[PDB]
Order: sequence, then C-alpha cells, then structure tokens
Amino acid sequence: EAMLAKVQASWAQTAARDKARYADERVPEDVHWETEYRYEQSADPQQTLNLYYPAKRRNATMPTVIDIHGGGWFYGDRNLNRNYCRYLASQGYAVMGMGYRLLPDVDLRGQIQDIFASLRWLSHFGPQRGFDLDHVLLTGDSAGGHLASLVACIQQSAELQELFGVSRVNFNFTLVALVCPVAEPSKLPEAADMSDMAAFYLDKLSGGDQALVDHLNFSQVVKGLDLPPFMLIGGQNDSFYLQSQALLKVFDANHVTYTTKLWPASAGPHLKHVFNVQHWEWPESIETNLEMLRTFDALSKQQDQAEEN
Repeated sequence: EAMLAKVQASWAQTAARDKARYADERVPEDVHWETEYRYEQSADPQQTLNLYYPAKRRNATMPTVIDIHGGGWFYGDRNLNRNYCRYLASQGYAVMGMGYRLLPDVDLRGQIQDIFASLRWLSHFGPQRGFDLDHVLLTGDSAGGHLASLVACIQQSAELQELFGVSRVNFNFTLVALVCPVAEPSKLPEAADMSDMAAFYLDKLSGGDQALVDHLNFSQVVKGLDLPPFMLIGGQNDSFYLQSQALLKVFDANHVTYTTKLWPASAGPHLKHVFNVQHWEWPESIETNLEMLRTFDALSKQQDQAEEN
C-alpha cells in the first residue's frame, strides 16, 4: 500500500528533523539515566523503557512522572522525548518513559497493553530504585496524549480493563497532563483532503475491531468514571488546537476536574506543536513544564494532608 509508504515518508521527514534538533540542542544538566530495560519477556526493541533521575537525589524516593511519547501512533521510541524527560528529572523527579509497538505492526489494543506492561514493571521495580508511586504524574504529547487519556480511564474501569486485555496497576495517577493531545481521533478526517490518510490512521488504530472503534476516543472511555484531575497544555498555534478545544467540551460535559496552560497566538508563532517537549530550554517551555510540575506538587501536598501524612 502506497498510503502506508506515504505515511512512513512523512515520519521519515520527522525523524530527520528530530535528529537534526537533537544534535544541536542543549542537554539538561545534572541528570542520570538508566536505559533499555525490557519490561516484558520479549526481544521486541519497542518493549523497553528508560528511567531518569536528578544526578543528586535529595531523597531516597522522589515523586514519579511517567511519559508517553507522541509521533502519530506510527513513530517514535523511548529516546524521542529524552531531553524533556531529562529536564523534568533534573527538577527532582524520578521519570519513566517507555517505548510501545507502532502501528501498523500492532493496533491500539497492542499499544495500550505495552503501556500497561511498562506501568506494571514500574509497580514491581520502581520503588526500590527511587520511584515514589504514591505521587504520580502521567503525561503524554499528541498521540501520546491520546494514549495517556485512555490509560487514565482504563486504569479506573473494570469493563475497559477487560476490553483492552489489561489489569489495573497497583498505583493511581495524581494528575494526567496532556500536551497538545489528539484525544478524539475520530474527529481527524472531518477536521484540519488528507481525509483518506486520516481514515487510514483510524483503521490501523482499530485493527477492524469494532470494540476498539467504539473505544478509540476519550469521549467514549470517559463516561461514568471518577477520574484524577487533568491538565491541558498547548496553544492557539498548535496545528491540532482544534482537538484541544473539543477535549475541553468533553471535560466539561463529564465533570472532569482540569486546569489549563494554553498559549495565545500573541505569544508567538514559535509556540507550535509540542514546543515544550521538543525545546525544553526555551523560556516558555521552562514556564510550562514547571507549572505542570507545580500543579502536580500542589495535588500531591493535598493528598498528603487528606491522608494525615
């Protein structure tokens, strides 16, 4: 299929831009990482994760951040968001970022299983190496944000656990921060031709499974669940700003607690797609990322106080 090759041509371009940016960009200081952990009994190189820490740990355990990278469900691996993970870690957090098998090798169910496996690995092995799993920030960008939004709902729902073939992990999400998410992929074709291409993504995500078709969008998996708070991050110059707008409507209709950090057009044309993940060193990226971490900390302090701890 030349639809497949065309999609893959587009991600190869992205790959060369990401590679060029990384070669140039300043790297965050004062961070250690531990790389390439297999999170299941499998040689698939996508079923691996990296862990990141401040080089100097002021406690034996630190609050946890778990990152799900983006790339349109067809692209990326555990190293794509390394500078962003390093940055957050440098702020005093233990950070996990996982790979997941890519479309079309898998469908959505396979990707959700990978992320849950990574989470379960972390529940078994994280705390002995510095992860405090009582305070956990789940975050993801673009397709990563889609995936994080679904993971948050699945973790709360016995029904969805069964449908997706995973079990609950033995920890909760203190906050779920979505960075320019595409939380409503069914809305892609109608929105900003290319519709043929957008139907192709949708088919590869569903794998023809009608249960996945009916559970691909955050609006489908949100219903009836009491969820952690969400934080929605992005800006008017995000090419999928339409998705962010739509998601607010859904949050509002479902009584989801959320906060925002949405950059206005007047803040500039540089504040594009996932700018705060791709360019950690920019002043606006520092502001955004620290505001997310502070929100996370404010929630974690409230939790400690409620729990008489």
